[PDB]
Parts: sequence; structure tokens; C-alpha cells
Amino acid sequence: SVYDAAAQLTADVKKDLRDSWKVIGSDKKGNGVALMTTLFADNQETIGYFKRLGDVSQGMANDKLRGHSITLMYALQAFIDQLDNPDDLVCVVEKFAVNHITRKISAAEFGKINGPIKKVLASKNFGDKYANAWAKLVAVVQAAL
Amino acid sequence: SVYDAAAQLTADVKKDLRDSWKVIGSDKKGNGVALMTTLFADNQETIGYFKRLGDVSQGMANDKLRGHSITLMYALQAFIDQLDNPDDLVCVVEKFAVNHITRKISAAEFGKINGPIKKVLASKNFGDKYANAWAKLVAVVQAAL
Ligand code: HEM
Ligand code: HEM
Repeated sequence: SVYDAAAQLTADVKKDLRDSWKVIGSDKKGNGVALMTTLFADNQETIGYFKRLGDVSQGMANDKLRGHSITLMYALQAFIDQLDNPDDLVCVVEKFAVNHITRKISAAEFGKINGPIKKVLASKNFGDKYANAWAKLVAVVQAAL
Repeated sequence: SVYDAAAQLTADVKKDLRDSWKVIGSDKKGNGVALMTTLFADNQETIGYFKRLGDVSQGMANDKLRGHSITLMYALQAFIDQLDNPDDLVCVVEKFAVNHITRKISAAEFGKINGPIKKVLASKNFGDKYANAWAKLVAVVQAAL
């Protein structure tokens, strides 16, 4: 359950999330778009869920993609900000899951974001330790889908 | 249209928005919930749009309401962060409008949030000067609906 997955965020895992986010969340537009383009490149099958965004290969020049990418980073920001209180992290995660459930996005489908995150982290000199920490966070959202 | 509404966001308006957000945004859970509960108390009819949240009379103690309230504050954070680049503000505001248009929330209906904002600001001692600035930000969103 989401309450059990949230308890998997141990002390060091939370610390690593904060340390990496400090750098990554420093450029929400840049890292946000990079995150989305990497997803579409490594998992072309997910582009179908984003028909409304139009020509996704345009990248930064696509206003709708840019708007979505920026917005996505604020959701991550919200998660990081709730790490201190498990009860608040959970209600924020379930709130966020509502619309993804409506789009019929499964836990397995959501998990495809781990690849893009690992690559963006690596581009910033953050290794496997950090990618695994983020996977743990993503797993909390997966438990709610 | 949205671009034109953004044009009303002058240097002084943006300054007052950033100064007031520095305080209001420091307690997203507290002020977020205060905003929602004030909206429900002053305009009971708006509760119709929030059936999913359940017993909203519970306030902060209602996990779903608390979850939605915290999340709402990150949308405002996004707007505030894009104030210096109209191009980014616009794409973020339009991205934000998508779900509200789908819910059939008109510009007039959305405008009902102005009262709650004015009251929350006043509780922190931010007068009409600041309330007018925020009304202008809400007007940019209204232009997108
Ligand atoms: C780090 C992971 C992710 C984050 C933080 C994230 C964040 C968001 C946010 C904040 C929104 C806007 C609010 C809403 O409508 O729910 C959204 C929309 C959306 N998300 Fe997610 N999401 C993530 C991953 C995914 C994945 C992996 C998929 C699909 C395989 C997905 C599909 C969608 C779709 C289709 C939309 C609507 C886009 C539009 O039409 O503008 N999301 N997501
Ligand atoms: C400045 C004011 C407002 C902000 C910043 C805001 C922010 C948000 C955010 C971030 C979400 C989550 C993403 C989404 O589903 O779109 C949302 C959801 C929603 N908003 Fe807005 N909103 C505002 C005012 C309103 C108003 C006035 C209404 C209606 C009278 C409204 C009705 C809704 C509803 C029904 C949801 C879904 C709630 C749920 O079932 O969890 N919003 N809003």
C-alpha cells in the first residue's frame, strides 16, 4: 500500500533526495523538458498519451510541452517538500494520482520515468545511489495507481 | 488574450506579488487550507465542484482536502516563479487551465477565489494594495478559461 511504500523512505534516502533535488530543481524548465524528451525517446510508446501536446520532437520550442514540463517539476517539488511528514506526503501523492488513474496510467507505465530520471541525474554527476533513491520515491506514487 | 492580460502585470504589481508570496507561500498547508475553507464558507455553492473531497467541514483534518490544498499552493508558486518571462508564464497558465476548462469552470466562477485571497492576505496584514495585485494575476488565468 501507499502507506507501506512511504515508510520505505528512510533517513539517508530522504537526504539523498534533497541533495540531488537542490541541483536538479535549480533549472525546472531545462531539466523538466530534458526529462520529457528522454522519456519520449526511450519509450516512444508513451507518446500516445500526450496527443494534446502536438509535435513533441520540437522540444523547448513547443509551448505546450514546455508548459507541461515546467508544471511536472512543481509536482516533484511538492513531494520533496513533504518528506518531513509522512501523512502529508501520502495525501499529496494520492491527490496527484487521481488524474493519472483517470488517464488509465498503470504503475508499470509510470515506472518508465525512472530511466529518464537516472539519465538526467547522471548528466549532473549524480550516480546510482541517487537514481535508486528517486526510484523509491517513484514507488510511492506507483503504490497509489 | 492571455498575453494581453499578462501585460497588466507591471513592475510594481510583480513586486507586490513576490513580496506577499514570500510570506503566504511559507506555510502552504496552513494558508492553502485557509484559502479553501474560506472559499467554501463565503461561497457554499462551490462545494458542488468538490464532491470527491468528502466531508469538507473537517477542514485540515480531512486528508483529501489537505492534499488538494497543499497542491493548489504549488500552482501559485509556479505562476510566481514565471513572472519575469511572459512566454513561460503564458504556457504554464494555459497548461493549468486545461483541467479546469474540462471541469467547466468559467472565468466568473474562478473569480470567486478573489475574496478568499483578499482575506488570507489580510490575516497576514497585507492590505488592498496587495489584494489588487493578486486579482490581476487571477485575471490572467481567467483570460485562459
Ligand atoms: C516524475 C513523474 C511524473 C510527474 C511528476 C508528472 C506530473 C504531472 C503533472 C503535474 C501533470 C498536470 C496535472 C494533471 O493533469 O494531472 C501531469 C499530466 C499528465 N501526465 Fe503525469 N507526471 C509524471 C509522469 C507521467 C507518465 C510516466 C505518464 C505517462 C506514461 C504521465 C502522463 C500524463 C498525461 C497524459 C498528462 C496530461 C498532459 C496534458 O495533456 O497536458 N505522467 N503529470
Ligand atoms: C488560484 C486558485 C486556484 C488554484 C491555484 C487551483 C489549483 C488547482 C490545482 C493545482 C489542481 C490540481 C490539478 C488539476 O486537477 O487541475 C486543481 C484541481 C481542482 N480545481 Fe482548481 N485551483 C484554483 C481554483 C479553483 C476554483 C475556484 C475551482 C472551482 C470553483 C476549482 C476547482 C478544482 C477542482 C474541482 C479540482 C479537482 C479537485 C479534486 O477532486 O481533487 N479550482 N486546482
